[PDB]
Amino acid sequence: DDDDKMLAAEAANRDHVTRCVAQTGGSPDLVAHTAALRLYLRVPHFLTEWTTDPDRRAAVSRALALDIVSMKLLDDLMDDDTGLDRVELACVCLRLHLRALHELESLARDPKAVTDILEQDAVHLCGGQIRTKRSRATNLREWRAHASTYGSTFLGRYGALAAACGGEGQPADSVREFAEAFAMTITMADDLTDYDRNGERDGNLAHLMRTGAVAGQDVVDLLEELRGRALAAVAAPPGAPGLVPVVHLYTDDVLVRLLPRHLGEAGAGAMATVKFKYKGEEKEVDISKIKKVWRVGKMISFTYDEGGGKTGRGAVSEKDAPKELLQMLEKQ
Amino acid sequence: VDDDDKMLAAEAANRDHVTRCVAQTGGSPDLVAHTAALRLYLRVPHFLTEWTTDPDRRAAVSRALALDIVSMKLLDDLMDDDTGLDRVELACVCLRLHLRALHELESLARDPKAVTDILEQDAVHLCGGQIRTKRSRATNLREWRAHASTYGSTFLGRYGALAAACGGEGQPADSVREFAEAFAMTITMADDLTDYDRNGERDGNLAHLMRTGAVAGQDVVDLLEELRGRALAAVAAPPGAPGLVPVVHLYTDDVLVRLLPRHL
Repeated sequence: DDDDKMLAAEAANRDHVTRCVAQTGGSPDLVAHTAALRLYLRVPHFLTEWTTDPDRRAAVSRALALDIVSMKLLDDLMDDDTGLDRVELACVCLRLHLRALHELESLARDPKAVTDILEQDAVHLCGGQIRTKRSRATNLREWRAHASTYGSTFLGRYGALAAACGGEGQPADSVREFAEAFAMTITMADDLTDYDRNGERDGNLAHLMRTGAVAGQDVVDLLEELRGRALAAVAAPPGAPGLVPVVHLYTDDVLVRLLPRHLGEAGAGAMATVKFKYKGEEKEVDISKIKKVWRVGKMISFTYDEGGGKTGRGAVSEKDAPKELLQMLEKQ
Repeated sequence: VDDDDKMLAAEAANRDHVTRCVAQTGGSPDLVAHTAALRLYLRVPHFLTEWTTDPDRRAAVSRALALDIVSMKLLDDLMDDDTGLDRVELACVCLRLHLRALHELESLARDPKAVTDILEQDAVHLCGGQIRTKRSRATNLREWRAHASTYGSTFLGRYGALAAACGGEGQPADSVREFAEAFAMTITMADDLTDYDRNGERDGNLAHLMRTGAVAGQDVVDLLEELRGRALAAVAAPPGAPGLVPVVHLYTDDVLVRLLPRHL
């Protein structure tokens, strides 16, 4: 029923943002633009998951949504590619942000916590975005460094804010650790969706992958590093167990749906192989060379291609049977 | 060391505080320069802080205000998009100054919350105002003054209020604000009558309306006289900021003597 809480928070956040944008004078486009920011509107629910009081939780949640959207509008404004009225964007951006400050400050654990947090790393954030758009990334290392400011740092501030405004029992460092790890997962997903949906090439991860400058298996490890970082943060006491399915959901979506659109025939890059002894020999074969395979007890018997018509043959214990060879069993 | 010496040094200090900040966060040399050419916006916080007696607090409140006024001015440039400067730098430096200003103003305020109370209070009037201004352009003195009362008067009045809240001990908060709102309309008109030739501005532009007959010189003269009085009055509520009397006269007379003939 958390899926229901999650959808209801999203709708509350959404409504609170479109009213706000409407009353400030933003056109109906701009209003439809911000209600469309579904993940941005939903993330505040993830960040406030440690918040025991429901009333405080909804108030902090929508205040975060106001600021996150506002920042997204400022980014639209720097790119001049939405078509939207430059003016309405600048004004609606400012108006939402001021409401956010006012709302977050009314719930804070300290009168200076909000501004301290926004200031602490403002330079790393802003000069970071400038360097990101200036010098496009050309390898995983560069890419990850850029994404650590406009992705992780950007969301980590909100993380820190939800802890600052969410009353008692908020493990500050953890909420913030979750936000930074999760934001990078979400940032990769965005990058690999937008190669196509949007038209992005410079410094974009999908391109760097289609180009060779980045190896698939390295993207998989980053994603796995990010998933573990998020899982551990959510595990710190008192814990936000509810976030576990959320972390797996987004991580698995990148792995299973997005990556293949850019690697193709083999995500890993470690073409599976079967090792065995045949006719006194040592042998190893590529799962791609394997024709027929069947099971005899705990043995896996099979046929493969040695070159030309030449039909290869072998049998191994399933205990040494690569997971890939076993998939052809059930699939046969 | 007269009031002029105090003003010039306040201005130089606010400008340097602004450029260090723009530079440390990534601003390019063109952006840093742009930022320093904002003469009056860098000066104006000196006027707003005249009621503050402690000179250390006054210089601190003065530059914290400069950071935000410059910041808003950068967002303004980012919406018009006609300065030929990098939109990414404008948008990033814009946010950085604003965030630093909040942080500096809040650490100076009696009650930190008053900073966001003030900025939220009439955010809708200011922001919806700036949109309508550009949406529906002015055609007679009445409409022009209504628009200007938002991007000019409401815009500076918020800073008057912030300065009273950060200025501390005994400040007639309503009068500081009254002063800023009136003084703001006077300089907005000045700008409008200067920006016509320097920026190629027609629709809703007060100087354009003057040249086409939609607005009469005497009416403009009337408004300026009304604003001078409102400002002079505001600076005389107790305690008082007599220092601003010559300032109010300096900018009002400049509009009457140098700018109007350029149009009538």
